[PDB]
Parts: sequence; C-alpha cells; structure tokens
Amino acid sequence: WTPPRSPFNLVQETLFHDPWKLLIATIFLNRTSGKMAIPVLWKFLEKYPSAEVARTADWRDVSELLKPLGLYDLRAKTIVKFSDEYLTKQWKYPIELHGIGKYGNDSYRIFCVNEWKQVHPEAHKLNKYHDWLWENHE
DNA sequence: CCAGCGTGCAGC
DNA sequence: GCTGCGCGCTGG
Repeated sequence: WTPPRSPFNLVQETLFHDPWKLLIATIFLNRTSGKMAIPVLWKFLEKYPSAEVARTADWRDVSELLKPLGLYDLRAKTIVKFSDEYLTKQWKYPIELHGIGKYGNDSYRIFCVNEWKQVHPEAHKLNKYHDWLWENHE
C-alpha cells in the first residue's frame, strides 16, 4: 500500500512508511496548527529518531521542545509512554496504545495499512483527504 | 482588548 | 459526557 500524494499536503503522506513517526505527528497535531507543530516535529525527530530513543527520553527535555505548541507537559509524558507501549504491547491497531485515539488510529488505517475504505474520519484535513480518496478512487 | 480556535486524548 | 490541558495565532 502506497497512500497517494494529495493537493491537501497532509504530513501523513510522507511519514506512512514509519508508523511511529506518523503516530508521533498525529500527537503533534492534537489541537495544534500544522504550521506550528510540523517544524517542531522535525527537530523532535532529529533529537528522538525512534521509539527506542523516545521511550528512554526525559519528558522535561521533550516538554522544552513542545513549549511553544501548548499541551507541553501532557504530550511530553504521553510521547514517552506512547513510545514505550509502541515497542512493548503486541498491538494490531494503534488505538490500543497510550496517547493514540480515534484520530491517530484513522490516520494509521488510511496511511500505514490498506484499510481507508473501512475508516470514517472526524478530523478536518483527514476527512478532506479521505473524501478525495473515495472520489478519485478508480 | 480579549475570546475563539488548532488534523485530541486520558481519566474520572 | 465532561474536564483539564495550553500556547501562539488570528480577528471584531
């Protein structure tokens, strides 16, 4: 499965090959603008390039990176616990993991697996992308 | 000036 | 179903 590139330019379109990075991006976009979250995301992935490095991370360090975005302590602690769970739990769908809910699970299901047809999103940009997929289908 | 909002989520 | 978290951003 290769989720196609769209005129919406969802960050998920580039991070689909690495479910962890794609799921971390979803966390970054939780009630936060793309224009704001995305540049911080690249600096985060520079410092914490894998779930292995992030599960070991000190949340206060992650918090300092997340400071301008808001939800800095909640998400720094959520990032660390999510990364640990991501590597320890024997999960099929990421909604089973701490910090991933309907939105991140719908992104995984559209982008990391070929299950978009079964997904019913409720996130603005993801809805636009998902509606566009059903339209430009065949 | 200052309220509303951003590709939510856990926990009660 | 409700509530806390939360900044920086934009607009009457």
